[PDB]
Formats: sequence, structure tokens, C-alpha cells
Amino acid sequence: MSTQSNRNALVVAQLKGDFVAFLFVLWKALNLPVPTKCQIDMAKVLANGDNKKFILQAFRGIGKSFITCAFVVWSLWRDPQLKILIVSASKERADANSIFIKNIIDLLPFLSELKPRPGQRDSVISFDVGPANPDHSPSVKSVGITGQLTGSRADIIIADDVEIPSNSATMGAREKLWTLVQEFAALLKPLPSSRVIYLGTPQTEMTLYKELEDNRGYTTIIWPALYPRTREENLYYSQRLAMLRAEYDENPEALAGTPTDPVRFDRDDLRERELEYGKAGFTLQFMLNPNLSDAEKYPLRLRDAIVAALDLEKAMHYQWLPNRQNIIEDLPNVGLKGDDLHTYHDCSNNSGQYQQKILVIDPSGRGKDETGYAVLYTLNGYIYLMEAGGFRDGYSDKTLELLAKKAKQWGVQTVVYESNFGDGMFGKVFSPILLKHHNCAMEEIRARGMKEMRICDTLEPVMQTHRLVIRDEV
Amino acid sequence: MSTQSNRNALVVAQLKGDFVAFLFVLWKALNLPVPTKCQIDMAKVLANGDNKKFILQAFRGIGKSFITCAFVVWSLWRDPQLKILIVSASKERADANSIFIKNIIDLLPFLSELKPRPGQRDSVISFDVGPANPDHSPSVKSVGITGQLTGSRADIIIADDVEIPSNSATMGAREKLWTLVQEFAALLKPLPSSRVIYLGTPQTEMTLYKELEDNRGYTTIIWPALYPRTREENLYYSQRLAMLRAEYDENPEALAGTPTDPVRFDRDDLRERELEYGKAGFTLQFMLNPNLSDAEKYPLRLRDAIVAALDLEKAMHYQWLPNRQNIIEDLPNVGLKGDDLHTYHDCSNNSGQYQQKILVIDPSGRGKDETGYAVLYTLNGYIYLMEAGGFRDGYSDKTLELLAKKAKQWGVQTVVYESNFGDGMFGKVFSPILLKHHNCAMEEIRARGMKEMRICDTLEPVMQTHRLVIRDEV
Repeated sequence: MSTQSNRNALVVAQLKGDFVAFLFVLWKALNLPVPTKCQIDMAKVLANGDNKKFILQAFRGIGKSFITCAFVVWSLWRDPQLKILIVSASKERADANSIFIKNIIDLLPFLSELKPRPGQRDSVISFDVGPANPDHSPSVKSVGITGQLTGSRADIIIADDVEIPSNSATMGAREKLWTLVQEFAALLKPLPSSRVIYLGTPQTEMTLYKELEDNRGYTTIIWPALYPRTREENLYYSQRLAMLRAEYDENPEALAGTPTDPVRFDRDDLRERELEYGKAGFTLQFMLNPNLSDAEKYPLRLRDAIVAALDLEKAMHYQWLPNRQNIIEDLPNVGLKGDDLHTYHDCSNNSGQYQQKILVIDPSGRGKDETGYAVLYTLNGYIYLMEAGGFRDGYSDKTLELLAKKAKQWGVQTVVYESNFGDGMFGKVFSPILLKHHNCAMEEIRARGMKEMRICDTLEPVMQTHRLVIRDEV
Repeated sequence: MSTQSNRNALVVAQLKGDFVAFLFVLWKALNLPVPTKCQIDMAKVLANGDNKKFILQAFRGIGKSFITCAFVVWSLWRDPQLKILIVSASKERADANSIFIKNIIDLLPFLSELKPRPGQRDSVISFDVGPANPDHSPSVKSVGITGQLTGSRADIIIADDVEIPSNSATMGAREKLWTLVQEFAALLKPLPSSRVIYLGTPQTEMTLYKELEDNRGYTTIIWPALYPRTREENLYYSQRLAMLRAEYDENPEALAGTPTDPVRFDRDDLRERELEYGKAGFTLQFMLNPNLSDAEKYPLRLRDAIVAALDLEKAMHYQWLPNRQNIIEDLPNVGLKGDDLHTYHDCSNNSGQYQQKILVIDPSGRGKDETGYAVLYTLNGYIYLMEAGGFRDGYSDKTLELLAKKAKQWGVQTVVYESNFGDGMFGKVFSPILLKHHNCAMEEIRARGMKEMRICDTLEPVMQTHRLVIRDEV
């Protein structure tokens, strides 16, 4: 039984965390820690099974340390007779983190508890020093670069409040070899958990903004905000209000302090994917649309190559079809179809086709959503309209498969580049207005309350398509 | 037992040499010869398992004969009922060599000792004459060309003090057929050990300089110097000083005599790979580098092909990125990145990429060292930055595999040619200054004490790449 249970905890962190990690209460004695949805999400994200490198952009006044401690415990307690854990922090701050990890360890049952060799010996700063084997060492990040290089067979690095470590660039550079091509690859094959976990609240457009952006440009992990603490979701009268805790917290303080403390927003910038510095320069071309939702910016020309992207409307929002002049070095948007009048799942393929045909048999890349897959078939070369210029990443998927997060991520990342470096020129008014509100929805981007992102999202498909080798001359 | 031990000695020369080769001392009787690290290295290098043709550039006052004798013994004693051994030498000198080989043979136990048919009979100059079968014949090299041609079923040729044999060109030409395409190939298949071993101290830029250079241009074998005699490493007070033996030896004589006797340096030349005759003509273009370590000599031009080589810094030294204009018949160096500020294993790939992209999507050949393999991945077409112009010799190795000595050897050899024949033009000041000190580190080249070779070593990658067929139009 013991072997099965130990192994169970070993590869199911959530179960281990919910069952064995305790706090010792004064009224109820040793009780189970009541994990929160954000903490549970964070535990899953930090595991050998999933990735290796994780970065959290969290707000302040979230009991993050409670989870970080449970993870670090779980790591050392279930390591394959191996592994050194070190943290980078300017304080005593890293000592506080390991204290909590020790608070977790000390409450474990015998069978899950490895024997303790060292434990804050000499009033440090360290547990399980020397072979035993796993260890956790609290370190100042200000010293290390020294801490990173000096470590012998490092397995995990946790970096507390990474955004508030001054002169981090050298310490960060020291980290690169430890993770990036890389003893990390070699240790991961051995099943060496560890790994790099960074968690902290933002601090302007410093080094961390670069870390978060590079991560978010590729993935959408991870960020929780004041709302993650569900106790705040109930007012003084003990009724759910999703509203007053925020009002009360805004008062007895400041709005500038509330974004600083409970929002994890970066200072010197809005959320928007496209910088306002660029959204201000963007001019449009006003045009009167057809009976359908077509806006013609520049008419089709013979011997010009066009590309079309289509983000169909599942139900809420609109169908968005951009047509982009691909001929020259600078891609211009020459025509857009924007409509929510399509009550029929059914008459769009023909309507879209005449614009695709109008633009020199324009190849089209359709977002494969419920309606998408759909419209795919009707305008397929084989399905109904026999249109031979429908782009597909596979034969099962007659367009852009939206499975796996990455396509949208890099599609947004390439979007940003294309629009900002002025490789792609947008003419549609409603286009740029959607960009105005297509901002951070950590860990991705979306349209804020009461706005649509249909136009922007179908340009995201173009952005993703932009990366593709086949696109390098459709 | 005897069969196993005999066979053991047969294919483990070091073991045979350490266990059975003796000297007979006056105070301790028959004792084992105490092999030295240089002698051990030399024994390994002369074996059927390894090569066939070996050349040693040794200093004088090294007991080389002690090893040469042990090898020649081992050859004849463990030949497959075969093999004639002859040496080329102007003396009685070759007679002295075989005397020592006889001194080794005579001390062997019965089971390792083959029966002696002839043994200095008629006051020669020969042992084991006629079928028996193996034999060793002391010969003057001055006569042979006669000695080489006249031999019947020669198996090994050892050439004593090859650098001091006058009118060797004819004797050398006689040797060519015996080794080079070649009865040697045919005898090696039979398991015929032998083979050609040349050992001697240098004597200016004669025929031997050509032999050593041709060998060193391809391989890095073999050379030991006064320091190989570890007794010299301890002073009068019997304390290790790695310093005074050399001082004492420089005194009671001359510095010109010490390079002549204990250094194995060639007279009419410095160590440098590039001749000073060429290093004097080399002009540079002074430029102010970027925030990074980029020096731009000539800006990128449309429709010009560029090549980039990158030797990453493991820890000590610098990261070196040359960019070479490959368009014309004469390759010019148009830009160099030289930095040791990269504390991050981690931000280099992006920085390098912008220069590669700046130079018309410049393909790059990265040295696969710990950091290399690394930077490889991040700028890989698949790994992180998705750069599609990263040269690789394999799919596992995303650049220049530094395994096996040969790449560096021929890379240096091609370097030398490119720079001297003026096919490659170097503009960087620090480039040519590194060449100034990139000299003989037998059997290769490196940077002498307190100098860097990062810039030169990354040009070596270009030189090796220069040979590659794929390079003949990247």
C-alpha cells in the first residue's frame, strides 16, 4: 500500500498537496491546507510532465508562498535520490520561502518524509545539505551571479520577486547556461526534476517585462489576480458580489496602489498588443461597404498576389475576412468582409468565394472553429464549391487548426511585428479600432468588456500563416 | 595462463613495456624500466590499432631510445610469424638503436622471448636474419636509397634523427612506394605490423619541416620537450618548481643552445600559424563597435552572400562571430562580434541573429562546444528563434562538431592558405593581433600565455567550412 501511495504522491502533485500538506491550526490542530484554484493551476504548471521552465506574473497579497513551498517540498521529497534546489532573492526573503517549505515538510507523515540531514544548521539558510540527497538553499540573488555558477549539480532554481532584483542582467546571464542548451536537457532525460520557476509581481518595463513578453509571445502561463482569493468575492453582508471589496480596497488607499498591489499590470504601458505609440500613427481609408459586409480599399490588379484569412463567427460576434496584397515587400490589406448578418451557417461560402475570385483566385486560410471547419468544406476543392485555393495545414484540417494555444500566441506575436515594423498596412477603420482594445488577457490577449476582436483575431491567423513556409509565396 | 599473458602483451604494448622490459641495475639487479608519460604516449601512438605512420618531433636529452627500443622489441616479439624491420641512419647510430632493442629482448622471460637465429653475427648490424621470422637491421640512410629498395618484404621502417640525414630527398622518395599506395595497405590487412616511425630533433626548415608540417596540418602527433623529464621539475632543494633547472641549463650554456637541445623548435621561423612575413603586410580598418561587441567593417549590400562563424565562450575568453563576404573570388571579413560581457548563456542568440539578418539572412556555422550546442538550439530553425540559416554537419549536431582533432587541424591548415594566398581578407585589428600569437602548441596551435585565440579559432571554423562542398555556394 505504502509504495503505491508514495508513488501516487510522487506523480500527482495536486493529490499530494491536498492530502498531506498541513498548517497546524490553534483551534483544530493539524489540518489540511485548503488549496485555491490559482494555486492548483500553478502546481500543475510546475511539474516535469509539463515543461520545465515556468514564469508567474502574480499580484501581491496572494498567498503564493503557500503553493511555492508545497511545490519545493514535493520536489525534494520525491526526487530520484537526487537534487539541489536554490533560490535567488535579495533577502532573508529566500530564507522565508524555505521556512514555509520546512513548515510543509515538518507536517508530512513518516513515509513521505525523507530523513533530515541538515536543517537550518548554523542559523542558515539551508536544508538537506550534502548528499542525502536533495537540498534547498536560500540565497541572495544580488551576490549570485556567484550563487548560480558556484552551485554543484543544481537541479532547480526558484526566483522570488524576480521583478524587484536590481542588477539582475548578470545573474540572468549566469542562469542561461544552467537551463538553455543546457545541463537542463541532460538532467531532464535522467528525470531530474528541475527546472526554473519564476514568480513575482511586475515592476514597470524592466528585465521581467522582457521575460514575461517572451514567454507570453510563445505561451500563456501564468497569472492570477486579487479575484483568485474567492473570500473577496463576498461582501460585508456575506452575499456574492463578484464589487465592494474592490471599492473598499480602492478607497482607504489609491487606484494607482490597487494596480500596483492587486492587478499585476505593468506600469509604463497599456495592455494592448499593439503599442498606442503605433495605434496613434495608423490612418484608415473610409469606404462604403456592399450589400454584404465587404469593404474594398484597393481594387484587384492583374498579376498581384493576394491572401485571405477568415475567422467565422460561432454565434456574440462577426465573420471577419481580410484580403492582403502580398505582392510587394510591404503587405497591404485591400479588402475586408465584416458581418453578423449571416444567420445561415450556409450562404457565406459563396459570398466569400466571389471576393476570393475577384482577387485573382485568392487563396484563403480559414480558422477551424465549429463554423470554420464548416465553411471549409463548402469552399473546399472537393466539398461543394470546388474552390482549389483553400489553405490547409493537413488533409483532415482544411485550414488553421486552433488546437494548442501556440498558434494564437505566435500569431499575435507575429501580428505585432508585422503591424509595428510596417510590413503589414491596415486600412480598415474598424480594424485598428479593435486593436485599440485588443489587450492583455493574461496570459493571452482578447477584447475587453463590450468589444469585439473578430477582425484582429482573423489577422492573427494571417500572422501565424506569415510564419509558414508555404506562405513564402502564395 | 601463458597463452592469455602472451596475447595480453601482444595487443597491450604499455602493459608489456611496464611489466617485462628491464635494464639490469648494479644495486637492485634486474628491475623494470620506469616508463615516462611521454614514452607511454609514444608507445600508444606506434601501434597497428592506431595509424601505421608516426612522426615525433622530440627534443634532445630525452631517453627516446629507451622507448624506441621497447617498441621495436614488442614488434618483432609479437609478429604473426613475420616481419623485417630496418632503420635509416648515417651511423653506427642505427647500430646503437638495435643494441638497446637487444638489451630489451635479452631481458625478456622465455615465453615472450622468441629463439635467436642471428644476433650481431659477423660484427653487424642485424638480429633474426632470415626466416624465423622477424628481423631488425641497422642501416646507414646515406647508402639507402639502396637500403629501402633492396629490402625484401620490409614490414617496418624506423628513421633515426631524420632531420640530420643529408641528401634525404632520394631516400625519402624510395620510401614513398613502401608506404604510400603501397605494400603497406596490403601488409596491414594481413596484420603485418609495420609501418613507418620517424623520430628526431628539428634542424631548421629542411625536409623534416615539410614532413612535420604535412603531419601537423592533418594530425597533432607527436612532440615532447625537456619538461617530459619530470626530474627537472624539482630544484636543488628537492621542491617542485615546475624553473631553476631551466635557468641553470640556460646558464652554463646559451639560450640559442637550449632551444636547439631541449625545445624542438625550428630555426628559421616563429611558431605562428601565419608567417610573420604575412602578418607584417596585414592592414586593418579601425571602427567603433556597437553597444554589443559588433565591429562593422563594410555594411551589408543587396545581392551579396555572407557567411558567419561563431566560437562561443565556455567561461577565460570571448564570444567571436566573424561575418565574411563570400560573393567574389576574394572573401572579405565585413563584421565581427567580440564580447565577454555575455554573462547570460541566454541573450546572445538574439543579438547574433540581428547581425545575421542584417547581412541578407546570413547562414551561420557555430562551433559545437557546451555553450555552442546551446546557442545552436535557440537560433535553430526549430528550436527558439526559428532562424533557418544555421549550418549543421548533421541533424544531431547543429553546427561544427569539434570531435576528432582533424577539423581543427585542417581548419588551421586551410586558414593559413586562405590568409596567405590572400583569398580571405581580415580587417579587424584584434583579429590579426591574435594571429600574432596564435602559434605552435605542438602538435597543434593555440594562444601563448596571457593571450586569447577566440577570434582566430572562429576563423578556423570558417576554414574547415571552406573545405565543405555545401559551402561552395552558401
